[PDB]
Amino acid sequence: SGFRKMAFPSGKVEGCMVQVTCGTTTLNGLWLDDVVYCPRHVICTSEDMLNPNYEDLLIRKSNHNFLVQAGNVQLRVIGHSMQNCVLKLKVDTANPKTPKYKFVRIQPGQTFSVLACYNGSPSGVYQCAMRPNFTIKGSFLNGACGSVGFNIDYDCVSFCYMHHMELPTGVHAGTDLEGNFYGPFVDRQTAQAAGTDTTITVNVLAWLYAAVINGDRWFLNRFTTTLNDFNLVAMKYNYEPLTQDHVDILGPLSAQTGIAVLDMCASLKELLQNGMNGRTILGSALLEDEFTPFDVVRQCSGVTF
Amino acid sequence: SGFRKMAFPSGKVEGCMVQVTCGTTTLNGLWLDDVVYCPRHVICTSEDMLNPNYEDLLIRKSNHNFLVQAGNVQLRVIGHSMQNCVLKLKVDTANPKTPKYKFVRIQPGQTFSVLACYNGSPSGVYQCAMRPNFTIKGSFLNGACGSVGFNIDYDCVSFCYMHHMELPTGVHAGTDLEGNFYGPFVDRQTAQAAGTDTTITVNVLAWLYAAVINGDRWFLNRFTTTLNDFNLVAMKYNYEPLTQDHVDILGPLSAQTGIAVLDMCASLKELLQNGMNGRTILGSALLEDEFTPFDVVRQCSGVTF
Ligand SMILES: *C(=N)[C@H](C[C@@H]1CCNC1=O)NC(=O)[C@@H]1[C@@H]2[C@H](CN1C(=O)[C@@H](NC(=O)C(F)(F)F)C(C)(C)C)C2(C)C
Ligand SMILES: *C(=N)[C@H](C[C@@H]1CCNC1=O)NC(=O)[C@@H]1[C@@H]2[C@H](CN1C(=O)[C@@H](NC(=O)C(F)(F)F)C(C)(C)C)C2(C)C
Ligand SMILES: [Cl-]
Repeated sequence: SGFRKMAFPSGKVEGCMVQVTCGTTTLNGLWLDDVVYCPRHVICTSEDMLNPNYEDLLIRKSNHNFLVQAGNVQLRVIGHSMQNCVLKLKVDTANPKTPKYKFVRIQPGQTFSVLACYNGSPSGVYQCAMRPNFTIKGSFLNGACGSVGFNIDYDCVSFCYMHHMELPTGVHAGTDLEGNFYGPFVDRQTAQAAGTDTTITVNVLAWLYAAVINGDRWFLNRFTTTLNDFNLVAMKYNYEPLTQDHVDILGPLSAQTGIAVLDMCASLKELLQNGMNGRTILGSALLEDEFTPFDVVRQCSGVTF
Repeated sequence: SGFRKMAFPSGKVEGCMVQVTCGTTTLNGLWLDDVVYCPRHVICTSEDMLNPNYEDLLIRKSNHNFLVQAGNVQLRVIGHSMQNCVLKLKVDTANPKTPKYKFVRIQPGQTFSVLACYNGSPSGVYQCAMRPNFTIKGSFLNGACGSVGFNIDYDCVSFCYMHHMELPTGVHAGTDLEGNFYGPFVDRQTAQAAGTDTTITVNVLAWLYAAVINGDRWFLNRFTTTLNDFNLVAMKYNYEPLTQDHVDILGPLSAQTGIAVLDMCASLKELLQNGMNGRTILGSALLEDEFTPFDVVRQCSGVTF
C-alpha cells in the first residue's frame, strides 16, 4: 500500500548525459550512439538570446568550437546540423551505454520523469505532466537546459522532452527530441506567457481510483451521472472535457474496483461543488491531476523495467 | 525556479539489485562486492511468519538453497550468515558495478530516496522522510522487501534503509543495512502499530525558506518570537521541539534570504494559529515536512553527483 509521486529509474538515462560547451555557454547534451542532441541556444551569448538568428550563428561554427565531455573524457565532434530548436553533434565515439530508445511526442495529460542535470551531471529525478497549456511544473536552475524527460517500457527509453526555458510563474517549456516546442513557445528571451491552465480530468479520476484501492473511500457517493451532465459541471471548475476515449482508458481501474467511471464522475462532481470540507485524499487537501491511469496501474500493480 | 519532491538519481543503486529466492519466497537483494544483503524473512513460508525462529530456520539451509539472479545470470552462494534481521550471502562473483558506498543509520527527520524493486528489477524511485515514530510513508506491494533507501554525496552511495514490512495505516518499517529496525518493530506478522507521528518542525521551516526563494512570500509577518515562545505553540499542534542545533542548521537558508530563523518561526506560529485561509504555499494547501534544509539547498543551488 501507499501512493507516491514516483519517477522511472534514471540509470539508463544517466549513462547518456554529457556536457556541451560552445564559446562560454555550457549546458547538457544527450549522447545516443554517435550523436549528441542539445538545445541550439548553446551557440548564443547573453546578448544573442534577446532575438538570435540561429542559422547565422551556426554557419560560423567549426566542429572544434563544440567541446563535448562525458566525465573527464572529451568526445571529438566530427559533424553538426540543426533540426528545428535542437543541435545534433556527430561525435567520433558511439556511446557504449546507449539503451534501446525511441523519440516520442507526448500529448497534453501524459506524465514523464525529468532527470535534472547541471554540467552533464545528474542532480535529481522527478515526475511531471505535460499540462494542457503545454507547460510543465519543473524545478530547473541556470544550466539545466538539455535536461531530458522520458518514459521507460521494460527495456526501451522513450525520450519526449528536452528543457529549453522558464516562463513567468516559474513553469517550464521545451521540445520533443526532434526540436519542436510543445505549445506556441520560441527559444528567444522575449515576453511569452502560458495560456491559462485546465485540470486534466481523466488523471483526477485515475487518482480517485488509487484512493479507493488504498482504502480512502469517504468521498464515494451513491449517485451516477451522464457524461453530458458531468462535462457541464467540469467546465465551470476549469476541468478538461472527459471524452469516451477517457472512459475506455479508465476501464481497467473501473473493473478492478467495481466502480463504473460514471459513478466516480458523480463522486468528483460532488467534491467540485461542495469542496473537501477540510478532509484529505491520499494525504492531499487538493485534487491531484499528475497521475495518468497507466501510472496508477504501474504503482498499484508493481510494473518493473 | 520551481520546487519538486526530487529523488537522487538511482543508476548507481540499480546496478546492485538482485533477486533472492529461498524455497518459494522471492524478494530483492543488494549485491555489493561479493556479498548479497537481503531481509532474513526470505527463509520463511506463510505459516512461519506469524512467529518465526530465524536462527532455527537458517541452521537447516545449505548455500545451494539460496538462488541469487542478476538479470538472467545466477550467482553461486558460497557462504551465509545472519546479522540481526538481515541475511548476508557471500557469492562467487564480486559485483563489477559496486559503487563507492557506506552503511549509515539516519536520524528521524532525515530524507532519502527509495528504489522500489520487484523480482530484483527497479519499478520506481521516490523521496521519503524517516518519521519521528520511525516509519516512512512509502509505496510498496508484495515482493518489495529488500528495496533500499539511499543518499548520494558526489560519487558515494550511503545506504540507510532496507524495506521489511507494512504497518496498519499503510506506513512502512525497515532496517539499516546492519539489520537493526528503525523504531521498536520486529520482523514477524503480529499486532504492531506506529506511535502517533509528529511534524518535523525544522523541515517545515526549510520548506518555508524554499517558498521565499521561489517568490511565495504572502505568509511572512513583521514579528519575531523567542525559541521558548515558539516551542510552546509548536507543542499544541504536535510539532517537534525546535532545538538550537536546528536553528544553526537553518543558518545557510537564513543568510541566503536575510530572514532570521526566529522571524520565520513567528511566521509559522501565525500559520499554525490562523491556518492558511484557503491559500497555498509552493502549490500545497498543507505545510510540508519532508524537505530537510540540505534538500532545499541542493534543489535551490543545483548540487550534482
Ligand atoms: C537553460 N539552461 C535555461 C534554463 C532556465 C534558466 C532559469 N530556469 C530555467 O529553466 N534557459 C534559458 O535561460 C532560456 C534561454 C533564453 C532565455 N531563457 C529563459 O528561460 C528565459 N525565459 C524567457 O525569456 C521567457 F519568458 F520567454 F520564458 C528566462 C527569463 C531566462 C527565464 C532562451 C534561449 C529562451
Ligand atoms: C515483503 N515483500 C513484504 C512487504 C509488505 C507486503 C505488503 N506491503 C509491504 O510493504 N513484507 C511482509 O510481508 C512482512 C513480512 C511478514 C509480515 N509482513 C508485513 O508487512 C505484515 N505486517 C505486519 O505484520 C505488521 F502489522 F506488523 F506490520 C503485513 C500484514 C503482511 C502487511 C514479515 C516477516 C514482517
Ligand atoms: Cl496538498
